[PDB]
Parts: sequence; structure tokens; C-alpha cells
Amino acid sequence: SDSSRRQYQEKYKQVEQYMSFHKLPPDTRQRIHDYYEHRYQGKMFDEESILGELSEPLREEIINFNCRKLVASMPLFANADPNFVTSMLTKLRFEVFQPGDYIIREGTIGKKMYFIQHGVVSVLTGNKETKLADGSYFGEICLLTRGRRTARVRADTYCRLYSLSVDNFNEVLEEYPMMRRAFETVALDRLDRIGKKNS
Amino acid sequence: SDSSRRQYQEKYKQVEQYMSFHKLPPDTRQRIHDYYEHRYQGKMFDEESILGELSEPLREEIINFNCRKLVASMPLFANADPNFVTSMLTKLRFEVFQPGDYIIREGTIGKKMYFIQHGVVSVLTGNKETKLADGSYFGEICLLTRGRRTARVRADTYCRLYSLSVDNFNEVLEEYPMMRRAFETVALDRLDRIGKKNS
Amino acid sequence: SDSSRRQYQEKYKQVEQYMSFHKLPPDTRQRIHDYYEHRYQGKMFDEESILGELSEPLREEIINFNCRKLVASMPLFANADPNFVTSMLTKLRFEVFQPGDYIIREGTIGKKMYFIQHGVVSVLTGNKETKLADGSYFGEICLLTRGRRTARVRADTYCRLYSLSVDNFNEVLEEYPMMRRAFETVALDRLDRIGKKNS
Amino acid sequence: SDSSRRQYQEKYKQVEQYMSFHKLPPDTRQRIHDYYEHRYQGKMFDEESILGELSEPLREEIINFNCRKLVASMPLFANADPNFVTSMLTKLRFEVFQPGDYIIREGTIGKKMYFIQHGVVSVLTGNKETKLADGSYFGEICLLTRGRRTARVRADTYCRLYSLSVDNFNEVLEEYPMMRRAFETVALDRLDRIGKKNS
Ligand SMILES: Nc1ncnc2c1ncn2[C@@H]1O[C@@H]2COP(=O)(O)O[C@H]2[C@H]1O
Ligand SMILES: Nc1ncnc2c1ncn2[C@@H]1O[C@@H]2COP(=O)(O)O[C@H]2[C@H]1O
Ligand SMILES: Nc1ncnc2c1ncn2[C@@H]1O[C@@H]2COP(=O)(O)O[C@H]2[C@H]1O
Ligand SMILES: Nc1ncnc2c1ncn2[C@@H]1O[C@@H]2COP(=O)(O)O[C@H]2[C@H]1O
Repeated sequence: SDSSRRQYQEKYKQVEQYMSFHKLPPDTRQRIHDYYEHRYQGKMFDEESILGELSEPLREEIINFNCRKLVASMPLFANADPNFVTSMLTKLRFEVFQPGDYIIREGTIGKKMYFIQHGVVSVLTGNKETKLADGSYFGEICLLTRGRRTARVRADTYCRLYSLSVDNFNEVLEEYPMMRRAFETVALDRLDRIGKKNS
Repeated sequence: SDSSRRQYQEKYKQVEQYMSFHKLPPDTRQRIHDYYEHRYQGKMFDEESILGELSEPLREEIINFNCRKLVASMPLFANADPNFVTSMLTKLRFEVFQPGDYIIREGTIGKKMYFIQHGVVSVLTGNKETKLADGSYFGEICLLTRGRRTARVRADTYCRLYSLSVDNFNEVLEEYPMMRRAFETVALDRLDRIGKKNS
Repeated sequence: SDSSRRQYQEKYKQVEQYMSFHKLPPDTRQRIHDYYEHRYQGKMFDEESILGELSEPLREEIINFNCRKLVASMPLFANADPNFVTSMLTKLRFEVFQPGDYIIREGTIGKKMYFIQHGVVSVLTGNKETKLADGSYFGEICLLTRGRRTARVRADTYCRLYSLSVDNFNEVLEEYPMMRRAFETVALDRLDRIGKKNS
Repeated sequence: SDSSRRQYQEKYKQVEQYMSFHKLPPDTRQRIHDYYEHRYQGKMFDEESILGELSEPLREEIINFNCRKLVASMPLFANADPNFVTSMLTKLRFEVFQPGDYIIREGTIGKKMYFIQHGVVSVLTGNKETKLADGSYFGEICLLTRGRRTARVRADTYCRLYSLSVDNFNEVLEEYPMMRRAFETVALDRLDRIGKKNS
């Protein structure tokens, strides 16, 4: 049924006047148009408000239902205690990225990581371009090491991701330490496909 | 009179489209329906906004009036200095739970506790299932010990609870230290109905 | 002109249904009615939003204009550098209190102080009841000492006050240290009208 | 197109009643009128909300487009790595100031700095009045030194500025340390046009 469509139309209308007030380039206006399309597919809800009204058991049932493909396609999540998984899902924040974008720049102090729900990113360490898709993640190396982004990451398609901050990362992993090593293992393989490591 | 009914109808309508957009299972949609029913009984107010407009003396008169049964049915509150009580009420946050739910999982790092206003929960330490109802609380052991949930707690009925975080717990108890021992006593009896203690 | 009257009528209407939903006593409902009357005199504005849109130079011109009587009637403010004054005004938060109320309870850990704009409070240390009115303040002793409220303070009339937290208090006084001693002097006179002091 | 004009008209209407309720002087009411004129030029958008809906890559494309003249006219920004620049833009907060105003007072503990986008400020250290315009900044000395404003800064025209807090300043400069010295160099020249320095 249509009604949260109008808040979208109503909001995006506001965006349109915002763009026009700032006399933005056309490529920008287009890009902004298409992003909204991809991020909201036409409706808009107070998801934050809706969620807040609910209880934890429900919110978890929702995020869990919504990330069934995320969870099944990702070994680290799929072969994990669904309680650790839940607690991690519950902290991801959804984000959309368009082709060309820079999700992560090299040299930058990294304070978050990403779970590719859907799309293809390009990783360029520079050495060779390694590629990652649905069921993968990246940017965990700054969360472990608290240093600089050991490469660049660039979206090739309309990515749909989930972000996790170092805060939440370290929280979930203090509660479920066994799982720190999973992320550790992966990070090393990658540091050794570069030529580095931490201590 | 009817008018805050509409914000409820208006909000829940939004929930309905939110659920449908996410193509949620029917058991979930039902569960979500019934929760709202139990948490809002049909109206919705900016209680947070209303409260903020008021002063402390009033807000306290309200929460106090509203928790008359909570306070009378609970020795620890009832035989306590109503000033300590007030200051504790004023920090509880209301929460509803449905049958089956997991209020508390074992092994999890605990950062809050609960005051059963109304309903029956099941405690499973696993050893025997101990039961708790109106006029009881639980989950105080992680607040005292800052370790892991020493059992599991599962709602049997539509519970109506009040939650207290460790922050607020420790604040109220620094102002009124005599009362730390009450919660202490209870926690031990329970640790000794298990087989543990802290230091 | 009338339009922010309606938000008041609209809000208070909500309060009315809130009160009725919670089946509050009549004395309470009356008290709540009269408070609103005294705190909003019938209109309601997004003062926080309005203010945020403004700049610092304006907000200060406003609070300054609005506290002309507060500032003139209070030696400590009136004989002070209007720059220190401004910076203090800018941090007060307006509060209304009704007759009978307990602004401050003895024994309680104190985290804020008050500037009587208008009304009469009663101070009971217990020894004798000392009285304070417009152009006075109180509750500065816990801000200096970080201990317990050295008395009780009870409104006799519909008080209109401004509150200052210890945070802001200590901030404004680190920028303008000369002024710490003013509040210090006053606090001692009062501790010696009791029988105490700090160190 | 007109629609965010109404929120402006609707908001400013509220301001008008706010001013009248507080019986503000006419010079103030005028001043407040003209400020709004200069800060919103007639429309109002949820820029914060709009921005939040967007992604980082877009927000940056916007702020970057909007600060083209800011960036080109300011050596420190223009001859800098546009990545450091971006990350700094992204943290500025827009502010408008009217003639006469005190942007910065001497002796005050300084917790932020300014980038003159457009307008002329007057600096009075007191020694001689030095002047600064578009493509300049000031108030960086307290950010480096964490002491007191080494002068006074007063707007001569309707200034349009961008503010940067010490927090964000020190964050951006920990990520891009080479750039600390730029701001350092400038600060010294200025301390030596006074007669001071830090250690
Ligand atoms: N060889 C690789 N294969 C896959 N992913 C990589 C490789 N090298 C780096 N990454 C990811 O790219 C990210 C770049 O930023 P981070 O250092 O935060 O974390 C890095 C890894 O998560
Ligand atoms: N034998 C028991 N009887 C009643 N309550 C208990 C018992 N054992 C544990 N609990 C409660 O169950 C809670 C489980 O989580 P906590 O460790 O936070 O705190 C525990 C107690 O509050
Ligand atoms: N003799 C007195 N005369 C006036 N005010 C007092 C006197 N004694 C205490 N007070 C005020 O009453 C306040 C009670 O709380 P505080 O200790 O925070 O600070 C105290 C003083 O500000
Ligand atoms: N001689 C000068 N020329 C230009 N700007 C100055 C001069 N002296 C001081 N300033 C600026 O004026 C500011 C006053 O506050 P700050 O100490 O924060 O930082 C100071 C400088 O940024």
C-alpha cells in the first residue's frame, strides 16, 4: 500500500530544491537521483523509530530474517554461533555505494569495516587489483591494527553493504573472543598477499 | 478522548508497510501486531516529550503513582526509603516481552537488570528451572560482578518489565549505599543455589 | 498573534489524554495544569530550534535582555564583568517550581545549582529555616565540594529559577577564575551559619 | 520551485511570535530579521537530514562543489592534497556574522577556528588593527596552544564563515600530519607580529 511513498516523494522533492538552490552540476543531480532510487526503492520509513518501539527479540528476528542471504553466503557468519551473528547484525549499518566510488582510501586512518551484501568492489594494495563480492568483507585490518588503510577499495557496481565500527567490532568480540581469530586469520592471509604484519 | 489513538493508528500503519516492504513472515507480523497491542494498548504519546516539559517533582509524582503496585509488592522497594525508591523508579525504562522470548541469555556480558512488574519468567542456570513473578527482579548479578549472565531468563507470559542499566544502578547506589547490600544479599542466595561467587 | 498558542493547546491536549490514560489523581492533574500555565503562559516555541538557528552574538543579546532583572538584582552578577555574566546566562536552564516542592533534598549528592529569578524558597539545614528570594542562589556548595546537599530547599511560592550544572559551573569558572572566590565566600558564610567546612 | 520557502516563512513566523512574546527591542528584532535573511536567503531545508540520507562520496562531492571559491582562494587548501581538504570541509560548520559582532574575544579560552569564506573581519591584538578577508582564517592559535585568545576578532561586514572545532582540527591533522606545520608557520608569524610564543 502507498503512503510511505509520499514521505519519499515529499523528502526527495526537498532534495530537488536543495540541489537546485545549490546549483549542483547535472551529473551530480543524476547521481543523487539514482542513489536515492537504490537506497530507498521509493518508500521511506522511520526505521529507527519503528525499531525503537520494538523489543530486542523482535528487532533481532527482523534483522535476522533480512540478512538470511548475507549470513548463509558468508562462512564466518554461517558456521558461527547464531547468537554471535545476531549480536553483530544488530550493529551493522546499511549503506549503498555507486559505481566508481571510493569506499576506502589507502593511507587513511580506518575506523570501520564493511560486509558486502551485494555487489563487486575492487581492492588495490599499489600491487595487483584483487576483487571481492557478496559474502565477503574488508577493512577489518584497521580494526585489528588501529593503523592506516592497507589498500584502496573502489565499488565496481551499485554496492549494498553493511558497515561495522571499531567500537562495535571490539564490543562484539570481547563478548565472543573465539571469533577474533577468524577475522585475524583472514587479515594475515591478506597482509601476506601484500607484504606486512602487526605487533 | 480519541486523538493519540490516531498517532498510534498512523504509526502502526507505517509499521504495516514496513513489514510488507520487508516481506516478513506471517508469524512475525502477528507477533509484531500483538506486541504493539501489549505495549501501547492503542494510544501513543510523546511521553519523553511530555515528561521533559514537566519538572522533577511532577515526573516523580507520576512515576510513583504509576508504580504503586510495583513498589508495594516488592520488599526491597517497599521497606525502603521512598526517596531512594523514587530515584530508582525515575531511571527504570519500561519494556514489554512476549511468551517464549529470551530476556537474558547465559554466557552473555550483562549490562542491565529487570524488575518484573507483571508476568512470569523462567530462570535456568543448566540446573533446575527456578521461576519468578511480579514483585521480583533478576539480572542484578552482572551489575554487581561485571561478568557473564549466570543463567538464562525466558518469559513465560506477556511480561511487563522495567529495566535498569549498570550505569544508573551504580549511580543510585553510590547515593544510597546502605541499599547495595540488599541486592548483594539476594545475589548470593542465588549464587549458592547455583555454586559460585565473586571477589 | 496566535499560532504558537495552538501547539500549546495541541500539546496540552496530548498531556490531558496522557493524564487520563494513566488515571492520575485529580490533585495531580490540577498541579500539572497549573504548572504548564506557569511555565508556558499559553504559547509554546521550539526555543531550542529557534536558538540553534541564531548565532552566538544574538542568542547572548536575547538571554541578556531577558535576564536584565536577574542580573541587576544579583550583586555577584551585577558587579561582574558582563562577559563572564553572559557566558553564565548562556548556560542556565529555565525551570519552574510550585509551592511545596522539594528543589533540593538534604543528604542527596548535588550535581547542579539554582538562581532564584522570582519567588521564595525555604532553606532548612535541621536547624533554623533561612529564606531566600529574587537575586539569590543556592546549591552552590555541592558544586564546590562535590559532596552531599548541606540542607533542604523547598519552594514557598511558584518559583521561577535558572539551573546551572557542575559541568558548566566549572567550565565558566576555569575561564574566569577570579569569580570562583565570590561563590566560595558565600558558601563559607553559609557553612558557618551551619557548622562545617571542606578541604 | 517554492515549498521549502514555506518552512522558512513558517519558521520565521514562529520567530516573530517568539520575539514578540519576549518583547525584544526593535534593533534586536531588525538584527534578527536581517540575520535570517543572510543565513537562509529565504528557503530552509533539513540539510542535516538530507545529508544523512546521502553517502560519504556524495556529501563530499557537494561540500567540495560548494567550497570551490573557498578552496581556490586559500593557498593552504588550494596547494593541499584534495583528500586532506575534503576531510576538512566535511567538518566545517557554516556560520553567519553581522557587522559589529564579536566573533572572538581576547582572554577567552578558545575551542574553535574560522575560515572566512566571505567578508572582512578586524583583528586587534591591544596593538594595531590587522584585517583579514576571503581566503583567510583565524583563531587557529588556541587550537595549537590550548590557551587564551591572543586578540579580539570583530566582523566589519556580513561575514559568511566556516567554523572548525579543536576536536576535528586535531583529528584531521593526526591523519594528515604534514599539514600541522602549515597552520604552525602561520600562527608564529602572527605571534611575532604580537610578541609571544608557546612551548
Ligand atoms: N589481497 C587482498 N585480498 C582481499 N582483500 C584485501 C587484500 N588486501 C587488503 N584487503 C582488504 O582491503 C582493505 C583495505 O583497508 P583495510 O586495511 O582496513 O583492510 C583491507 C582488507 O580488508
Ligand atoms: N536460583 C535463582 N533464583 C532466582 N533467580 C536467579 C537464580 N539464579 C539466577 N537468578 C537470576 O537470573 C539472572 C541471570 O542473569 P544474571 O547473572 O545477570 O542474574 C541472575 C539472577 O538475577
Ligand atoms: N544559612 C544559609 N543561608 C542561605 N542559604 C543556605 C544556608 N545554608 C545552606 N544554604 C544553601 O542551601 C543549599 C543546600 O544545598 P547545597 O549544599 O548544594 O548548598 C546550600 C546553600 O546554597
Ligand atoms: N597579526 C595578526 N595577523 C592576522 N591574524 C592574527 C594576528 N594576530 C592574531 N591573529 C588571529 O587572531 C586570532 C585571535 O584568536 P586566536 O588566538 O585563537 O588566533 C588568532 C589569530 O588566528
